[PDB]
Amino acid sequence: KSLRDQLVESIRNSIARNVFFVDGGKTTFINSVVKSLNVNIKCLPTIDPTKLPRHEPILVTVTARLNKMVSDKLKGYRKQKEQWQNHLAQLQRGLHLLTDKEYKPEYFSDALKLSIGGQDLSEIFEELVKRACEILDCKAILITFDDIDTQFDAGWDVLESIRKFFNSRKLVVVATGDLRLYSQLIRGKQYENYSKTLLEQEKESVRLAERGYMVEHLEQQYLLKLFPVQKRIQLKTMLQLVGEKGKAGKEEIKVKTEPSMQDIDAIDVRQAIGDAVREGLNLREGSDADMYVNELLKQPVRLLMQVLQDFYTKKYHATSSVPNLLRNALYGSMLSNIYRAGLNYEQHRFGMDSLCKDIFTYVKQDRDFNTGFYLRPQSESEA
Amino acid sequence: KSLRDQLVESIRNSIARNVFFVDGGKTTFINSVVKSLNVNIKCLPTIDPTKLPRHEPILVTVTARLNKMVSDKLKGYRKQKEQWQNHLAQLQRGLHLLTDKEYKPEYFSDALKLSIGGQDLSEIFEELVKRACEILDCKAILITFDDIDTQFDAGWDVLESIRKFFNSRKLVVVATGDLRLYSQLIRGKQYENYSKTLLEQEKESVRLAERGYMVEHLEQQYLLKLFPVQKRIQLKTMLQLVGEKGKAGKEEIKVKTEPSMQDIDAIDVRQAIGDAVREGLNLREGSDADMYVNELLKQPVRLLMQVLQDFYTKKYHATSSVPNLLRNALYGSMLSNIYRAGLNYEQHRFGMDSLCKDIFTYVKQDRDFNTGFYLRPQSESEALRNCSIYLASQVSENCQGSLSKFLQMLLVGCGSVSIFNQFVTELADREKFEQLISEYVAYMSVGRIESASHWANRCCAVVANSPNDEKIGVFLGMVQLNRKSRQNMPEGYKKFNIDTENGLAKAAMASSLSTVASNNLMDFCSVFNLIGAIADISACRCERSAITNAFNKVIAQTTCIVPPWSTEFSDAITKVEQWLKNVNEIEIGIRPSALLIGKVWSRFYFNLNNVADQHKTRLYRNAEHGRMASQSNAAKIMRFNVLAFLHAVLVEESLYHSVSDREYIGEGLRLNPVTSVDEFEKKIKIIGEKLKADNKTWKNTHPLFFLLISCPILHPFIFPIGGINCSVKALNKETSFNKLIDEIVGDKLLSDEEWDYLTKIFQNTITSLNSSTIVGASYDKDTPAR
Amino acid sequence: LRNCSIYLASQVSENCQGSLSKFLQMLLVGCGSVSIFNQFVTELADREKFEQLISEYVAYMSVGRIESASHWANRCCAVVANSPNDEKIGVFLGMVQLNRKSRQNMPEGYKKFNIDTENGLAKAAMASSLSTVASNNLMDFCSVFNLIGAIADISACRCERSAITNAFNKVIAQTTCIVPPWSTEFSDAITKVEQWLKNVNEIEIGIRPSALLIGKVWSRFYFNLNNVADQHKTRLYRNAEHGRMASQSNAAKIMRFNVLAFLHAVLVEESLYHSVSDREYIGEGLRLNPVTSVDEFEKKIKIIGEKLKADNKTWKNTHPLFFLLISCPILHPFIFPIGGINCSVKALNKETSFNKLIDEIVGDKLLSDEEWDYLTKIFQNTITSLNSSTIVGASYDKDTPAR
Repeated sequence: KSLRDQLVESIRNSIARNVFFVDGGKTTFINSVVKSLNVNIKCLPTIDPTKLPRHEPILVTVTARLNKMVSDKLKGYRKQKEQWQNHLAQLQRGLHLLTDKEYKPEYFSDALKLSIGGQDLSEIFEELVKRACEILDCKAILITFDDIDTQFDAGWDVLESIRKFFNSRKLVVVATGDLRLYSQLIRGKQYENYSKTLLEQEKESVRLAERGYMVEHLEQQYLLKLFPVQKRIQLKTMLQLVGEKGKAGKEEIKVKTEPSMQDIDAIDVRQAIGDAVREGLNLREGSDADMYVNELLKQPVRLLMQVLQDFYTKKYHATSSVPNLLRNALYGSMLSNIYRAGLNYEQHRFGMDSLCKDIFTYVKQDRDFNTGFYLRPQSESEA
Repeated sequence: KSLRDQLVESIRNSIARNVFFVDGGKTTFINSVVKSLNVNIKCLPTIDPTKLPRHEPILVTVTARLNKMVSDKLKGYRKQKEQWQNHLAQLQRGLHLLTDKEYKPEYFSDALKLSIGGQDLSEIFEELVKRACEILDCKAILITFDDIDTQFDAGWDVLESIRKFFNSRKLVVVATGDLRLYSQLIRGKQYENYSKTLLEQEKESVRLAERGYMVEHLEQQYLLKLFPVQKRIQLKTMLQLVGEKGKAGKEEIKVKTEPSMQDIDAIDVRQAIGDAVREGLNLREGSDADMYVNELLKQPVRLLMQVLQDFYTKKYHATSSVPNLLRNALYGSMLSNIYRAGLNYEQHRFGMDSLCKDIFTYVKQDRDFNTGFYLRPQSESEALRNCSIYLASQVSENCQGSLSKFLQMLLVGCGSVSIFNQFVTELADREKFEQLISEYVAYMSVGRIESASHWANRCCAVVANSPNDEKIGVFLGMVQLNRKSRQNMPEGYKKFNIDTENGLAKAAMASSLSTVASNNLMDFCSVFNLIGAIADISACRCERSAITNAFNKVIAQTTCIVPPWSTEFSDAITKVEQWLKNVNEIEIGIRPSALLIGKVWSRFYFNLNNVADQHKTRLYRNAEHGRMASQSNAAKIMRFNVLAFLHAVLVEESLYHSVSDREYIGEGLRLNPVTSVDEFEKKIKIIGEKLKADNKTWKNTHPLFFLLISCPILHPFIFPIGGINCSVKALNKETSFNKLIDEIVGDKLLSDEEWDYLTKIFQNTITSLNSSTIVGASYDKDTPAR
Repeated sequence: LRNCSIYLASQVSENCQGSLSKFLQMLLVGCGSVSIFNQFVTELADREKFEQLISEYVAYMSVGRIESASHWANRCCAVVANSPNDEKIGVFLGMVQLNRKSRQNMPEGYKKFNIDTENGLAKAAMASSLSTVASNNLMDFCSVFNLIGAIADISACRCERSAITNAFNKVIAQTTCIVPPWSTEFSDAITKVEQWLKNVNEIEIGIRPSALLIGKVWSRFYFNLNNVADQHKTRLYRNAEHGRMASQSNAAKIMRFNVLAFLHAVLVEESLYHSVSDREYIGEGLRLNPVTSVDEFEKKIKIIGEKLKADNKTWKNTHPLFFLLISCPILHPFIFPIGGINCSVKALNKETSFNKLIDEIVGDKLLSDEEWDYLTKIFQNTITSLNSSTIVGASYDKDTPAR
């Protein structure tokens, strides 16, 4: 929340690249920022790439949303209009280029028809932004982009749209995601700019090496230019948002455990999770549980919310064992991890025999072999 | 600035290939030159292939731009226009040649319609530019081409246009980037000149050899013609524009840090970077900070500027820690560096746990294993050199104001590598090498550190798992005493019985104790184990009870396995807890730098090598009572081990702790007390006299050394039974040393009666280890006479 | 490669022009390191194995990323030590493994080497020559290679008197280095050294060292070291100390002759190749390496000096590199050691003329006449303990043959 506020101030005191990034839910924070923005800058409905069609330009997407916004602000209460239609028509005409798998020469006369020469869709875009600012009495336009977690390849489309078109002084953009993926994307198409035959021929370690160093150097230089460090938001985690062991608690949350919870019975967050772990673990209130739950809170907020909202939910239902309901939650929470582990998938083969081999396998992958049966959250692998 | 100036003169005095290249903001320089020309030549709008459609001819792009210029110069104020359109139409209809993926016969007649014969758009272009000059009233025109870093495959087409159209007299070309990439481009592009079948047929090494050799021959053959060297631009760097170490400074720049600086408060560039590095890293203004800042200036202007424009701005925001704010900037600045490094990306998983394994990992890609804990950018890897800086910043961030966290770092990050390279490198091939390091990490739980005593007790087994040459249980900083007290052996030498010790000394050596469970379950005694216990107990809290709990846990005999490749304490508790109440309040100013802790570990580890070499051949049947320097016992060995520890502490802290702006150790041959304490005592005397003269305390300066001598768990070891040199020349120095200890600590550690007893029930001192028999030591011969 | 070689030669010259310390650093690091890899390091080397070996080699000496000539000296001393066979005589290519543990019941007055028995400008030079390897048994070797690395380190730091003392400590102090993983009381010496600096920093401006001359110097001097080592593994007799006739040798003679071979190659190649001069004053003679004597080197000196005087040439104008090398205060002590000076009537007369020639070239008398007569029969600037310094491995069972 305060993260959203701070970032809002950062964006506002920016108009006096132009991309702010959100590290990581993230969607919730971004929407909160959007609403907070509603120093005159005009915002637009979010841009969720992963739920946008495969082949269209983020350029056309933004152009259409701008069309809607301007049409509304113009249909309310023209000379702005025809000129805007003019800009829009040139945009559409010199827009084939993006799709075009080949150059027909016929566009040679299109590029010759009468401040750098040509039909630069970027300059058309910049003049469109100028027109929008003038019409809307805004200092700039904010653009938004949702995470590409479900589809991380299209996001490079946003990257390219930025590099070609949002290098304008009237536009600021907000990207969000985990920069690991962005790194693959940069790399992901870095190596394709190589020739296949060359990679075919020089598969010697040395040559592989210099190619990798060049590619990753270039990637680092592109990522920095795209996302200045200051312009990206660090974002607090839930665990940093709650007391580490009681010596903290910056902006507590509080959660509701049973239906009534009239805002005064809301059973903590840390305390509720500690209760759940202790009781579903036959665990007692020692320091061991505290560490288990600290390494339980850092987990993705959606993961924790589902795991602790299916626990107390089924507990309320059962009230009209605690741990059995508890690992009922764990099946759905970490099942992907366990199934990746290759261990028991079927629920009806639980028994006592299967559990022995379950721990036996888990220790074979965490190595250990000395206290792995401790099952302590000690692995580097989050799986 | 002088760069592009000389550039402009060079272009102007060229009309009287015509390709010029700027090696590399590169675009900033090129565009600045662009405006510089605004010898009459017409400049052309900058051309970035990456800002251009994936399928376009630079020919068409240039043609359209030429169109705008000729037209508007002509819409200003006719015969030129229509003939120009004649040239334009000739271009256009001959243009398909560029695009067409096939040859259609219908164009043969088109080529059959009318100065060399044919439909060469090259010439078409040259008379085009001829007419353009005719109109524009310039002796020639410059074409510009932007860096292709974002998509370097585009520049290839510009290249063909180079060979194909820019082979004209009235043309000057300007290109930007890193010619290494262009080399990459052409090297591949030639490969498509080959028949694939050829390639999968003659794939024998010699054949590949001549094939490459020809390829590189052609590569250079091209690059010469495209980019004659006389026309290539050097592009001096910032380090080439800023004083290297003060004997330079050609036209210093000055950049802003806070909002105001009305053109006078601009704090240098070198000076500002030195500030950022030193105070964001606890680096002092020694000789390293400059080299680091130079290795910070060597990086591209954008990265350096952004990292030096973010740090100070967020300083301003926060002020309305320097080490943490500094690591913040480096985090993004080298994220891709780090990300490819596979290092901790989870900002929520930074801690001090991930830090130590981060140091270890870096010390595996950098190789080293000798001073990699120094973390200085010594590696060629331009990604590792800056990861080193970021990791140093993070270590300082973690250790800000934390005595026991500093202890934990020095132990885990530093000694883990020291023990590996000298003790775990005899096993490891490459894949087997990373495996071995993996199980090494697993045994130590490095990065996933449990406790300092845990790491020490693992290190004790590691140390035991190798040394030979008389098989003496007297290692770097440990003494392998006999537990099974059944060995026909002389005088009063015996096993170690902890029950014979009392108060704050029994627990002290029981904590320095190490009882590994290899199979023999040998009980080791190591300065490493005792240091781990001290680090464990030195930042628990101010509580009286949990202090007792940790007291027991550390003193409780804890048993560990070898790596798979081989009522009576309420007084000591009060004393230790008073030492903690001192430490937790005087440590808030500790600002150890990664280099500081690297030096401390290096010096103490090697002093341990010295004390391990020099003390093995000193074990005699009468070596007990340690009166001379030729008499050795487990007690004296461990006392000298702790002495090396504290001497390295004081020396490196006086030398390199960021809180200290000048040296009080003195300019001399810093040597170590190995069989005598003369070095340590003399250095202490000089440091104390310097502190008195400059009106400073051992708390203001040398607070870490102060607290380390102030540890109640260490005091019994300083003057143990059998380890105090009773020679008169030795006695006076040891007496002065005891006086210095009492003065610095502010308290008299040992009573006069205790001191005289030793120098001829004793709590606060070791009384059993002198007669404690060390396994392996023959104790056959006696000390030589004379 | 035909062009890479020329580029490298151009770079080396461009770097080393007018810079004596830079000449030394390059001459050593780029050339002698390669030779060492060849003769001693090639004994392990598959092609991937060889590349791993070369990578480990370069990582060890920080070749390309050298910290200091003294640092590479400490590393290369251990590198050299990690091999020698054939009676395991502690006198290597250009260095000698000193016995650091003086518990060895050996004859006459032979003992360990104590730096405490030595004082001032000789104590410090010998301590810097000391090579304290961190191998395992902690064998403190001594190399003329170690010393020359020290000279390279200290030759072009700056003119500051105090930084002279700092570097003096850093170099002469015990230097520790592990084996590669494949096996006050100096206030006068400091003044002399800084005066030598105040001369060198100003007479070194004309040196134009070529890569060819650099390589040839190493080629002659390394083989001279080879021969000075081969000829003297079987002359360490119980009476071999005192170095009176040509048939008695000791560690002091070893050090003197290693330094002498260094400077002999220096003079020969300077007269032969240095671009500063258009002619060779060495002469059309059978240029030989003085191994068990100084006769060849002294004949060369006399001829070169006489022709310099005939041609109106000074040893600063010609042989400036060699001039400054001979002028080095630290090289002075090894020139006329105790027990390393051949006292034969004919040997004595050539040694005396050699002393006089060196003195005239330098422009100052290194040794007092009492020092000279004592050597021929508290002596600062002179090594006095290495004569009785027992060499690890030398049996010292036999003595000089009679007749």
